[PDB]
Amino acid sequence: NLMEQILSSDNLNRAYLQVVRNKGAEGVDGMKYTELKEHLAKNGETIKGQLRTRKYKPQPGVPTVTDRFIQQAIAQVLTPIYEEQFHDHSYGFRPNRCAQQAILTALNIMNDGNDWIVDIDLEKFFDTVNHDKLMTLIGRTIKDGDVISIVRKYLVSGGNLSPLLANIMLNELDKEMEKRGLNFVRYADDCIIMVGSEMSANRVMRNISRFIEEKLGLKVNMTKSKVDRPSGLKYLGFGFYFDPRAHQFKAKPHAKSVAKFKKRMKELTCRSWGVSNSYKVEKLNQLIRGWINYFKIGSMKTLCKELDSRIRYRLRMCIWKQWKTPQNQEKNLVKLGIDRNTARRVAYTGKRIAYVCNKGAVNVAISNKRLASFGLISMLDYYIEKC
RNA sequence: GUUUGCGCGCCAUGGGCGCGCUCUAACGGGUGUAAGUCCCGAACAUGCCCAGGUAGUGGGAAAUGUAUAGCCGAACAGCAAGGGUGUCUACUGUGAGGUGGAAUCUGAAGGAAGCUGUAAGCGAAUCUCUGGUCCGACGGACAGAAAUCGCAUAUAAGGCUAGGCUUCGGUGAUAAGCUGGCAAAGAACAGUGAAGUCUAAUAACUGAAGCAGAGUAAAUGCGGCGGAUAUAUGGAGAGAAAGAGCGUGCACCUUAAGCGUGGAGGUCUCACAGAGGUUAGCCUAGUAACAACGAACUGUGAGAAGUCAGCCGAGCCCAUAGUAGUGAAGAAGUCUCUGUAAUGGGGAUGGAGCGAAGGGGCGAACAAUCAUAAUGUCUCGUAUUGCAGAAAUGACAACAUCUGCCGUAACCAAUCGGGUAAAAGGUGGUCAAAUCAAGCGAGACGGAAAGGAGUUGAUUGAACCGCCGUAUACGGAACCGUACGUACGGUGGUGUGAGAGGUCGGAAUUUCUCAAUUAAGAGAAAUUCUUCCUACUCGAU
Ligand SMILES: [Mg+2]
Ligand SMILES: [Mg+2]
Ligand SMILES: [Mg+2]
Ligand SMILES: [Mg+2]
Ligand SMILES: [Mg+2]
Ligand SMILES: [Mg+2]
Ligand SMILES: [Mg+2]
Ligand SMILES: [Mg+2]
Ligand SMILES: [Mg+2]
Ligand SMILES: [Mg+2]
Ligand SMILES: [Mg+2]
Ligand SMILES: [Mg+2]
Ligand SMILES: [Mg+2]
Ligand SMILES: [N+]
Repeated sequence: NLMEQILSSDNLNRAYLQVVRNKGAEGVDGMKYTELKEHLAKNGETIKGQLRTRKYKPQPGVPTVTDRFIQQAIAQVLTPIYEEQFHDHSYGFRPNRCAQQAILTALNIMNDGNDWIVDIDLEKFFDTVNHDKLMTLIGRTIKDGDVISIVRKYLVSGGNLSPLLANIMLNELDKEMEKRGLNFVRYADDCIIMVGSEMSANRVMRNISRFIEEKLGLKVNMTKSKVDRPSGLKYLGFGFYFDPRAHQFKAKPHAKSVAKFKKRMKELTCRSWGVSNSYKVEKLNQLIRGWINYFKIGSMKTLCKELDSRIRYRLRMCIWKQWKTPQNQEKNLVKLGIDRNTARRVAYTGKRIAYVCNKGAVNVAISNKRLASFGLISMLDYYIEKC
């Protein structure tokens, strides 16, 4: 009787609105989402009748758009009550639960202080999930067989049902962990399992690997699942370092994240690019606001300030490259506020001279007040304003 | 749309080939028939070293200058004919315009074959060895192409820039080159420096190799192989060898800003003749051109400024023009040798031709895009088959599970020797199934319709980045350039920059009309896009 809760007008138009805010790729059908609106406006009774009578035949590298609308409706009807069923320490794919408070909870329980962290990974998770056991757990939760029927025929056949199915299969494991009394966090697929003793770390490793391999039907790789120290194993782009005050085990962005940050930065502000530097300033601003809104809790202030110095040196180097003509280089430099002959010698020197750019009168030619007049915000200020 | 950039002609102050004299190693001597060629000698000044934080004397090792006849002139200065101004001004014309000046800018990398004077540099047949460099196209180095070989090469080789760290911390001089954190190349300065050769002398006083990174790219790097090498490339050895200036000759050969001349096509001005409307009187423009508003259009005649940028483009068309030119020192054409990738070059006949400039058109071709007898399957039966739920009873109290301990160590933290399934230990019986069983299915079996594995039309190809070869020049030998330097022949890449004016064409949309003024339908003025045009204004080469 729950497909009779599915096929209700507010649920359908909310699912439709969510799919058109997704703006997903069309793919094999190649069918555009406003025409998805038109096609559902002409096929609503047909699709709803097929849902009632279970003769729907959905078909997939990119899913079909009407199938995406059906996914969104199924997820919208299935997340409530399940959220009460799901473990409260599982922070994936729900409203009001993200990875940042997952790392915050992890910080709380390493303030409790479990030593060796078991990074449990499950390679090819959708391959290891059995359809029958997942449907069995769904049938144990919801008794009406029509939704079980459509989810089953869909599973034999981004996606908005894969979060719920992953959360179901992981949440049974989370309930078993709470049955053990063990402490652990997981976002979506990656599990950090926290234990204070290396012998107990290997014991919990063996227990969990055997429990995953037989009862759940899933498989855990022996590559990622090493019982290692927190400084050597990362969780969602975050590394953990030791505050040398004994009470905290503090967080930082893992160096691969900052490597990606630096790489995208340097590939965005190449001074051989032909685009105006206001556009590059705005793109830089987009990346920094996203990067703070993700990595707020983990500290890299001693690293991000060196990166700030790199930011302003790179901007001054880019502006010097974009001026590109020695005569107007001299003219713009003397407009900047330096004397004529120093501008002359610097302008004839201006070919190459990366060394004069990183330190010299070139670095004084564009300063912090001038780049604040340009309008780009610093990383440190976006820290001190952020909660 | 980047000062110049077109055709034809003349002229070397350019080069070559013959001739003539004369000069040549500081100054001097030898040597030998013969020295410009081979040998020998002095002084001063500089570099380098004795300073040992210094620096004036005082001395020494290589090297260099004074010091070949002579060359060539800096990214050096001064001059400078010319060229520009969208800057002022005097004159001249009815007018398009012309001319002369003041204020400047330029006077360049391709002919005032610009002038004068410098710094630095150079500076002698040929042979041999060697270092360095450059080249053997372009194309991230494929394809294509006449156009080396093998690897490597972008989340980035390899070259650099500044630090951390492992190990060692008097000999020099010379001097092509290499690098100074990257498009490429050059100058200057700085720091190093290959092959060798020469030298390894004298008494003092007042930092280099290797390992990991962090940076740093408009891409090449490394190793052969062939070749080139007069910025007279760095040197080493043979070599009684040739170099330099000046004059001069040729039926010798060339030059983009010099000199003379030629300008189509298209734009503008003016006076005549025909239309036009203004009220026999006026005007015939303004808008960059196109379109449009418009009376504002057209054949004449008189002029004026004026060209000249490969990009798909053979050839035909217009006009200067079959003219300027060129051609009897000898044209077109024919015949016979010959080269290249292609363009080309001789020779013999032959006895009059041959034959320009810029701008628009049309346009073949080339290129791109677009047109041109199984499986299988839907529907019932038929019993299996995939996972869950309490478990009479049977077997076993042995399996799941959370908690990191030993000592030793002067106090363990292998922080010292064990052990990571080290110990002490909590919690929960653990299961094979009599038994039955929602829901979703998934397969498997028959009966049930059939079916089965070359060519041409059209549209676009705006503009650019180059590269190679012969010829011809310059900055700066190579390299990098000078519009790809330019001409001709070869050859790959990128693909439609802004603003403004149009075309407001086509569609959506604001407003109207139509389909009944009803569709998310169609159309008309115009908003956006799109299509197309425009150097008109900017930007790019
Ligand atoms: Mg070449
Ligand atoms: Mg080359
Ligand atoms: Mg190349
Ligand atoms: Mg490397
Ligand atoms: Mg020499
Ligand atoms: Mg004239
Ligand atoms: Mg073209
Ligand atoms: Mg063309
Ligand atoms: Mg030169
Ligand atoms: Mg070259
Ligand atoms: Mg070149
Ligand atoms: Mg070039
Ligand atoms: Mg160019
Ligand atoms: N030009």
